[PDB]
Amino acid sequence: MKVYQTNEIKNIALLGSSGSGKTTLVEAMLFESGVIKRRGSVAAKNTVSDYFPVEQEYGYSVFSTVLHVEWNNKKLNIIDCPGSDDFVGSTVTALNVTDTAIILLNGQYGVEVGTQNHFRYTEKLNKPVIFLVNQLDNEKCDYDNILEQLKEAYGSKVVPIQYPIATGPGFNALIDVLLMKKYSWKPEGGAPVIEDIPAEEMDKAMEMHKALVEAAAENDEGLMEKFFEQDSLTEDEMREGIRKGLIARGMFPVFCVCGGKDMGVRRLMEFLGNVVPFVSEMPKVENTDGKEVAPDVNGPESLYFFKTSVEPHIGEVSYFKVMSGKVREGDDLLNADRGSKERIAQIYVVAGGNRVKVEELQAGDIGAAVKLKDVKTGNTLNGKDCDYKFNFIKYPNSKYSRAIKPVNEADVEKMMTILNRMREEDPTWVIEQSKELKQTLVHGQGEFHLRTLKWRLENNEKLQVKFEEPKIPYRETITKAARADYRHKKQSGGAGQFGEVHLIVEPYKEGMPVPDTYKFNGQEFKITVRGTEEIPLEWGGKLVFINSIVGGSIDARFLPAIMKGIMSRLEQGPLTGSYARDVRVIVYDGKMHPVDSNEISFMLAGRNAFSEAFKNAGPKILEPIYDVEVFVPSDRMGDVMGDLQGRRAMIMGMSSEKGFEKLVAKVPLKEMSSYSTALSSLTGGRASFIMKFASYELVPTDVQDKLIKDFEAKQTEE
Ligand SMILES: Nc1nc2c(ncn2[C@@H]2O[C@H](COP(=O)(O)OP(=O)(O)OP(=O)(O)O)[C@@H](O)[C@H]2O)c(=O)[nH]1
Ligand SMILES: [Mg+2]
Repeated sequence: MKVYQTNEIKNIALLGSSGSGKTTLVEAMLFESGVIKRRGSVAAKNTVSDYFPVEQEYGYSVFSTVLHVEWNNKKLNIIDCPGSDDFVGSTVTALNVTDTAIILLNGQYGVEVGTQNHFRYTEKLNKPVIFLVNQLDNEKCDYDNILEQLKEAYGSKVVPIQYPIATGPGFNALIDVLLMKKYSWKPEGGAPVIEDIPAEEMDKAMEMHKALVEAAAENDEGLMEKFFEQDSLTEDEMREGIRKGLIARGMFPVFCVCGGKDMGVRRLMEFLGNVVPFVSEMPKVENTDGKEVAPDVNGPESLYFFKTSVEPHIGEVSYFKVMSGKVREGDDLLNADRGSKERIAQIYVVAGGNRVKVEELQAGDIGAAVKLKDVKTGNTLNGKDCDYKFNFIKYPNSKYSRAIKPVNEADVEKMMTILNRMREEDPTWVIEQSKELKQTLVHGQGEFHLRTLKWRLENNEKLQVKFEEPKIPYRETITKAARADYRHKKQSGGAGQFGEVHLIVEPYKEGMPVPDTYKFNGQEFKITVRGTEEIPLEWGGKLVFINSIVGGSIDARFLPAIMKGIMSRLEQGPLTGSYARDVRVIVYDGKMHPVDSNEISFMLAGRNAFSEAFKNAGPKILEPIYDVEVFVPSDRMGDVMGDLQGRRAMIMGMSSEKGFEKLVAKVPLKEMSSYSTALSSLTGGRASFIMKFASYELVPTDVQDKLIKDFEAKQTEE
């Protein structure tokens, strides 16, 4: 439909805890915009915002939705996040793409922990925040109570903008303070009455109006003659002052609304359209190369694609935000990655579900295209002159993982296909195929996240899968040096296959001086360094073959045979464990036969000698250790330290700040297969953690003995 200038386009992302009456409020905006006819109810599951089958099946939103609402010369790009704790990826994508964040407060519950999580996310992403109160129709609500709760929760920089009078089911009016008005509605709701406030609330109205204008002046001093001295500049420049304060997060406004009764949603529309940071008036995004990318109509034609909703019967719709320039139907756009020079077609502006075709899209706006071929999530499409490969969006580390497998080992290709399709659906569904582990790894954000994926596989497509606990990457090694001796000769086949290998194994460190004397078994030996070569391992670790050939006792021409034997024994551990690392090998004695010396003899000799050397040496198992950064309030510091102590953890350091204390610990992955669920249960979901690999380390005797016993228990079947 009608094209809008970038100066009249705003991007808004709603944020709030579950059970906050937000998605409904979205239907309130859709109904009052006139784009839809009736105002549906989430109970009836007829809401336009909820169309994914799981989204109405669960009774709450699962994916973030994008939609447009039109008003007087202003159109708002409303993005409704799922609002749950385990759908962080949609929220962070919305924050990265949007311009401003909105927080909705439930009057019944007041400030909730999900509100804290969303506030932390937007603080990390540095976006403006406006507070809002929902559910004023519930008796279990007190505007003063939530006001003081938020006063004592965050800084004094915040300030309310409206003063509701009635409460609970009897709510039929409220007072606007920014514009100095009182609003009332019919019991049906929808038509505000701009009748002025009575003199009863005149005193408090003036008090909080003076407080608000003083706060706005402190946000930015406009130097106008009466601005901070006498009174505010009515309301016209108050919007600009509020926006400027929101630029630096110097003030967070507070609003109230009733979703069911539609109390003053028009007031919200007017306020949001009036005051909000502009698309250009915000800290501009950089590119991968670090060159500034200022959104402008006169700029080149580049597009970035983030959302790839694949809801059935509506097509593989792919949204996108216009980074710079414009876009027209029929244009040919280059693809930054796996470039194919995609030729575009009829574009559509979608209000969620139903979409409306549009002719031209300006920079800094969200559009949607269909029937694409080589466009995936995170891929960006650009013109010929504008080489951009935008990768400015970062997602939180996968806090949970599980191994997937269908009920029948006959649809592996279907697993790959649909799992990839879901990957694009939300990049958080990190899919990985560990070739060494022979398992397909799925990384999510929690138990409920994987439950959601399981439902989408089972019901949306009628596909059967199971979840199994992922395998653990174990690496073996040695600690005690030992002497390995072997002699080989086989006349049963062809040549004599003569072989004689004598070698010593030793754990390798970064700077050992490799001493030349080793008194083992009442026998000392002398080692002479002639050729030093280090061969690294692709699975990590290093191997060294400092030779000790006695003045040419064994020809170096056969050394690759010993090396091939060594790695052929090495790639399989003598016990359970994929490989071994940090092993220093010294070979001293050997014999050479003019006709019976051959490479296969040294193959077998090295293999068996190294196997029996590991048998003689002390085998040890190394468990991967992942650093954990728990961000938890002090009320559960004892519980978390006790749980970690029960999780064979090593305390590193406790950080102190505000009310949440950061924790550092070295923790084995073996007991972290379900750590996120336990942490969420203990802290009520009030804490998060970050995982990252550090260094393999040793394990106690009991766990390795159990692992070995299970290894032969499994092997006994074959
Ligand atoms: N009593 C009452 N309840 C409301 C009102 N508005 C919303 N709700 C409640 O809000 C619930 C739906 O929550 P949503 O609006 O979808 O917000 P959410 O918690 O983030 O859920 P999703 O966005 O769908 O994930 C409904 O079951 C209603 O009970 C209202 O005006 N009055
Ligand atoms: Mg909602």
